[PDB]
Amino acid sequence: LAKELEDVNKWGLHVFRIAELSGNRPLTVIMHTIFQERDLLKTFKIPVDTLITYLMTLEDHYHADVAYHNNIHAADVVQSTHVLLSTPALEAVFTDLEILAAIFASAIHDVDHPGVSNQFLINTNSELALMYNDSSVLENHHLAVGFKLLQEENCDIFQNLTKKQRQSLRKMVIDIVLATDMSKHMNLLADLKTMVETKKVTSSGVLLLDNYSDRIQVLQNMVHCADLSNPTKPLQLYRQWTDRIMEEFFRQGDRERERGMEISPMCDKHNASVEKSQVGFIDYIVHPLWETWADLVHPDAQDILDTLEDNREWYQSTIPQA
Amino acid sequence: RFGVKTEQEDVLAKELEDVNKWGLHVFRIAELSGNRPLTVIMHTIFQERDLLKTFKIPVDTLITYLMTLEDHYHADVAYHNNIHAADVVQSTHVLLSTPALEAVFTDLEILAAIFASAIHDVDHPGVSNQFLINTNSELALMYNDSSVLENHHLAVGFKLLQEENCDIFQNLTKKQRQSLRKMVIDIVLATDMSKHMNLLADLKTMVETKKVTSSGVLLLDNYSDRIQVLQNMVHCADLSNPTKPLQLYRQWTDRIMEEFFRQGDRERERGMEISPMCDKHNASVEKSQVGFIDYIVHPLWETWADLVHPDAQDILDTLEDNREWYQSTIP
Ligand SMILES: COc1ccc(-c2ccn(CCC(=O)N3CCOCC3)n2)cc1OC1CCCC1
Ligand SMILES: COc1ccc(-c2ccn(CCC(=O)N3CCOCC3)n2)cc1OC1CCCC1
Ligand SMILES: [Mg+2]
Ligand SMILES: [Mg+2]
Ligand SMILES: [Mg+2]
Ligand SMILES: [Mg+2]
Ligand SMILES: [Mg+2]
Ligand SMILES: [Zn+2]
Ligand SMILES: [Zn+2]
Repeated sequence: LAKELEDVNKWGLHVFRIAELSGNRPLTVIMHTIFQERDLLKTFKIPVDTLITYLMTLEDHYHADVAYHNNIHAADVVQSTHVLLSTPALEAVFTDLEILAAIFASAIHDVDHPGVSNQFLINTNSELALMYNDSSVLENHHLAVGFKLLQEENCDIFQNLTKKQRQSLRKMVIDIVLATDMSKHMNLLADLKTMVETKKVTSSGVLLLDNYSDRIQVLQNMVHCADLSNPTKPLQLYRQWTDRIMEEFFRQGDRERERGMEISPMCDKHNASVEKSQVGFIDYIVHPLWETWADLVHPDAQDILDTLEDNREWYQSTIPQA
Repeated sequence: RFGVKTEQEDVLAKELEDVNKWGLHVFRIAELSGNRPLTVIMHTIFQERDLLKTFKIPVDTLITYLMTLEDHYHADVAYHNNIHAADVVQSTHVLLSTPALEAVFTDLEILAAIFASAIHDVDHPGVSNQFLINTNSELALMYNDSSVLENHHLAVGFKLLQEENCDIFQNLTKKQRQSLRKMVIDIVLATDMSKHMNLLADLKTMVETKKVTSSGVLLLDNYSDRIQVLQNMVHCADLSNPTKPLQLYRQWTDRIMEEFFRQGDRERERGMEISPMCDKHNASVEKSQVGFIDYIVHPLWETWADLVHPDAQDILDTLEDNREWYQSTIP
């Protein structure tokens, strides 16, 4: 396990092995490792036992019976964000508090996920959709639950931050997790594209982000990229993620069919095209986003983009075409 | 007769004759109805607009829902109570009938605006969003510091539909329920003052490019146009106190100050900074009302008056007279 954690600063860490080796505690192990690596416990005077207590409770609140949106996905997004934070184009740009916010946001961003979509929750008149007025239903809930867990016994990892730091961190984390709602994707992308075209860099080629709006925008898209990073990973990892999302989707589709509902796109196990669906996912969502991130940090993300394009060509390879 | 049983009734009927008028004496209605102004006024309006027949709402279902809704406005909150809800409902009802908007809205849009008005402050605790945020309340935790109370009012207002014999929308189609739900959410979220400046700016833009028939009736083109007018309409109703007959306005001022001072007392007790205009020891009630009109209420109503010109001219005139009252009573 210690050997596998040597790759914690590398894209494509084998998170599934981490999960197996840690007794299904990938989120706790990876968060702890990253907090030590970034010296965050010292910087913010976080008691190690408080950190571990919070992380284990947090991890407990990801559902074991949800195939994709579980603690392994959370650990993956945390670790991917951790790698992106260290991209050369962003060297010394973000404060320790901003870094803490991005990583914490990643860790909680899907907590207590039920394995069905916002639209399903809206369409089925769920209590969650009633609570949140059909608006970013799950993302609001992830935030509420993630913060609420800080209240459990010896779980307040932010106990030694100043009031101002707490308030700032809370705002940033909320802004980041709400940006993981796919209903915001096109607007986020449109604005990121415009940021890229007017971007400013130092002599060494480091990005200049002069206000909160530009800074939080980059953190939002960073964690969104991490959330949408599966197709950019080594193929053996990507195939496992594809298996899991389809299992989750098909279970939702089964519930829709039981309820006499129209079956959502890609949720029908009898009429599904896995390869077609991943190529569409890459072409219409993942590549447009990642090519824009790559533009922002050029050339830092070229290897990531190369893998994505290779994986796209792979998934397309068994689909007959004119 | 009037859906609550009162003593008297004939006197209540005389007051309800003004349900179509600005400056209905809603405090009188509240007293005459045994503190059921929201139930009585909503009942009257639904009957007047024939909404029970249109949407096949059983009258007993309507009264049951209204009574339940009214019960969830706090009796010990001086301003944000069932009288305020009744007032905003009745004010929206008048604004909907303004000549410039004749035949513009569907019955479902009318139902949405009235329903939104009725629930728009339900279960209000008598403290602000910012107070709830500053004190780390469960509500602010639930709603991530964003439109905290307004999200709550919606959730409660909708949830009460699920109580026994309370679903006034049971005979709407699936599509109608979905449309009404979206409109009601859009309207109540627009009552968040954090959205006021943007909302007014966009209303100004709409006024600059407004289209009218030769009889000065507004032409709205799409959902965006219609919901924008409905959002500003209910926001105007929410902010209509200073445009009312002075005796009504004077009572609303007394009540909001009572509520604000109570929040300031909670702040002082916890050693927090006391919020603007919430410090009973250092208040200028009259000066604050003039400020309120100059910076919030007049800019809004002047723009609404433009939109429906000349429908709201008298409302505007009353506002200016009332500003002068509070000006004239600054110590
Ligand atoms: C490996 O496969 C995927 C991995 C991740 C996603 C995916 C889509 C959107 N996100 C972002 C988070 C989100 O908001 N979601 C989660 C999915 O459901 C909708 C709300 N993530 C999709 C994947 O593929 C789907 C299965 C058929 C092709 C599409
Ligand atoms: C008659 O007096 C008032 C009547 C209504 C308001 C008022 C302000 C904003 N709204 C819109 C609803 C809202 O969002 N609120 C409610 C008040 O607290 C802020 C969140 N309503 C203010 C009044 O005066 C205050 C006392 C000092 C001057 C201001
Ligand atoms: Mg999510
Ligand atoms: Mg492309
Ligand atoms: Mg190289
Ligand atoms: Mg309100
Ligand atoms: Mg138009
Ligand atoms: Zn996710
Ligand atoms: Zn109100």
